[PDB]
Amino acid sequence: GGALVGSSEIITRNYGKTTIKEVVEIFDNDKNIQVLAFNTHTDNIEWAPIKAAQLTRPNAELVELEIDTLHGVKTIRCTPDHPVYTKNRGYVRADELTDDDELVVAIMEAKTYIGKLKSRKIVSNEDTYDIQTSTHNFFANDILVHASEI
Ligand code: NA
Ligand code: NA
Ligand code: NA
Ligand code: NA
Ligand code: NA
Ligand code: NA
Repeated sequence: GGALVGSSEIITRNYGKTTIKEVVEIFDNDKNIQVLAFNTHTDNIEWAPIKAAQLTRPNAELVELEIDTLHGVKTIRCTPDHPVYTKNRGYVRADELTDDDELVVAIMEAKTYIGKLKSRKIVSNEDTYDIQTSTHNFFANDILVHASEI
């Protein structure tokens, strides 16, 4: 389903912060990569093994989200259908988030804090990437997003 531009930052356990484009290249040979993610049951950050990583959607349509966070404005470019986790109503398509939704932001490898939508706009198409993880989610540019497998 949803996918991310290649410059979106992933927090890996063994390669440090890494763009998702570079993760896809590394995962072609190294199948042991874990990424910072989130257990929605216990509400705890967890490391999640990657099970797949690819350029899924070439020249895909995109929005750019600006998210107000504890540390200032974070931006993410993702397909309009990419789901973003909210604490108030579960996963929400990027193009359906509102300023009432409560996003989950990793402010360090072991703490989270609420994020709030600042703005959303269409941007020009790009090749997009995604990964599959054991938690069906991961942090992208410190924002908790969904990782589909179908
Ligand atoms: Na995806
Ligand atoms: Na890296
Ligand atoms: Na290998
Ligand atoms: Na909730
Ligand atoms: Na919902
Ligand atoms: Na707008």
